[PDB]
Amino acid sequence: MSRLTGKNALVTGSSRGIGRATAVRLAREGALVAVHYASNEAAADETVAQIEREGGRAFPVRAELGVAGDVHELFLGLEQGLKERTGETTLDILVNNAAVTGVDGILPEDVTAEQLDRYYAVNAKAPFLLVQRAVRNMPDGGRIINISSGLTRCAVPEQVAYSMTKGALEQITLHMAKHLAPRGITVNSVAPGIRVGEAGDVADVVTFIATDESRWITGAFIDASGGTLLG
Amino acid sequence: MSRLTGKNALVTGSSRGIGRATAVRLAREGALVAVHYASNEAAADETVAQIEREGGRAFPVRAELGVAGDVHELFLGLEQGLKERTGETTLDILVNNAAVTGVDGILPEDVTAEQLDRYYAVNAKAPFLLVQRAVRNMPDGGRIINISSGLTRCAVPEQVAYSMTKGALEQITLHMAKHLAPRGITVNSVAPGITGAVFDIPEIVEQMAGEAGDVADVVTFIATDESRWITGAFIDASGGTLLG
Repeated sequence: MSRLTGKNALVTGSSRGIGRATAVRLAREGALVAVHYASNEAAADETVAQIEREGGRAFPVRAELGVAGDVHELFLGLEQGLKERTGETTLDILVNNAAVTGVDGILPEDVTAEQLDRYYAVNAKAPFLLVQRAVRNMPDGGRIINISSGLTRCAVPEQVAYSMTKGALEQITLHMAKHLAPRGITVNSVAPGIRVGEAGDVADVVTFIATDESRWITGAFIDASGGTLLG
Repeated sequence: MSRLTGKNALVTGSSRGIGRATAVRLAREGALVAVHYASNEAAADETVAQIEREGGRAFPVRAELGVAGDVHELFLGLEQGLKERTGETTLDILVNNAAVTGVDGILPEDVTAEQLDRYYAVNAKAPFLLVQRAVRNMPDGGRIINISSGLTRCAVPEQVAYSMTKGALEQITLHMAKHLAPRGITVNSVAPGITGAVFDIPEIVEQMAGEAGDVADVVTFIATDESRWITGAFIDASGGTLLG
């Protein structure tokens, strides 16, 4: 119940869905959580208010992703918030959760170069550059958790553009796990699915991976699909 | 933490190594643990004595695995012990950890029918039949955890006979996950790591008789409620050794 006391976590895209449920659960474990958002401040403030009502600690951090200066702006807000609350800029846990999505999907014949650019800029390139920046603040024993998708393993034509970016995200997991092993920083992919579930079901898996007891899991693909990947 | 208060667990082959470490960690979470052994009673009793010193509850259960009658003998001892302590025969958690291992490499040209039979009898057939019997006692929220091996993903010719049985074990995970999902029972593989000659962690444990506690901490997580959205999965607990 209090496995992350004194750790600092950044959850990208934590104003809603899996990001919100993950911020909530890390904060219940004692983590100070930076609740990153692009522009919905009301939803970010809802996440922070939920955390504070449950007795935890969190603050909102604003940064549009996939645009010039995004990593710099996010880390300026993050470092200022961490320094005010902890006296340090230490980042123990990074969750790459933020993503451009299209729930109604795009037929492959209608995908534009500009859509391919936007999906890539947020869902693959930003996470790579956030990892690169994060490890400058991350001590030995740190955690990087990449939220992927069961779509990397289950063909859905109308989600080809999103799935491409998650294929690229998973390569960050494989290659950076090997790179960061000597520092004892783990890198893992958690794959949600595409019985009624909630965002909390996946967030409980992310929370476990953020703890000390996951130390022997790195470079892994963690199927949190509720068995939807089974066939 | 007390995530497993009032739960009953069986860990096969818990007299040493990953099995002992898993029995210890389930008991620390509040589970009543059946500490199964084939013949090393002294080591099984030391698993149980460690659990009791740490304030938890456990009892030894004897059954040679991979012979006719093995499941029936194990379940007679399990149900008697559970009923004595709790009034019930409910089994919440099964860890299929017991295995015959390639402690020595066997060159593929030297593998015998008898070796193939012994590896399969213990490492694939017994777990299948233990799962079949266990689910008769297992409620909604149950957990079945198959201890596999990174050798199912890393070519080591001298371990081909052992690795075949782990390949079959992983198919129990896939097909039984889908079968038992309507009862809210999850089935998962946890794969310990490997280290001229390449061995897995269970093999290194046997040679010295990838630390057993690090793998057992993963198994313990899978045994808890917070793993409910993971089923049919391969959980890499190789300490990064599957990265190469």
